[PDB]
Amino acid sequence: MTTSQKHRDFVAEPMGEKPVGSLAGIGEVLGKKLEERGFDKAYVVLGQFLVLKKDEDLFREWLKDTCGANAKQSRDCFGCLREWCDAFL
Amino acid sequence: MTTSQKHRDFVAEPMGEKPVGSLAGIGEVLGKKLEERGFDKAYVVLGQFLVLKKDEDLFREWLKDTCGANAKQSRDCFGCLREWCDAFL
Repeated sequence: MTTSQKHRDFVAEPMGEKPVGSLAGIGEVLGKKLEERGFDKAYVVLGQFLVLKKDEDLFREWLKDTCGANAKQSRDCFGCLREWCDAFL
Repeated sequence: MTTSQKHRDFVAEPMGEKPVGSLAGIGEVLGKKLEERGFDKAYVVLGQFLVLKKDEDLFREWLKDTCGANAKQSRDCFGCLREWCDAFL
């Protein structure tokens, strides 16, 4: 899963108030759509993952249906948000 | 804010998969209503707080409108969930 250094950097130190586009799998174009949806910060998006009880099918359908992310980009957000939770939750 | 030892214990160690009724301010009766609302775990409720951008007025209206918590019990959840985030987020 050739994730960018952001995936390891994200699960290597707190998220603080970093921008949504900072989450692995979310690019600048996708971060803009979530931002227009009321998610101007990554911690708001991690909240959605927690609300879905880590349901991978509900999360991927939610992200894809919410912005159009591909099956591939959603996998990076699932493991990226989920691994952060494993070290942090 | 005479919060029970649960408030300090909650922000003193990870939350893990502890039951919703474990959050400070949420009693067994209130934990049952959130549970019927799809929040069988505390980490699902913390997610709601993250989705509301810590908006105290939206959070208190949501918890009160969702279960009927009093202005008093919602204050314990706000500072309790918010302080956990300060140490864990």
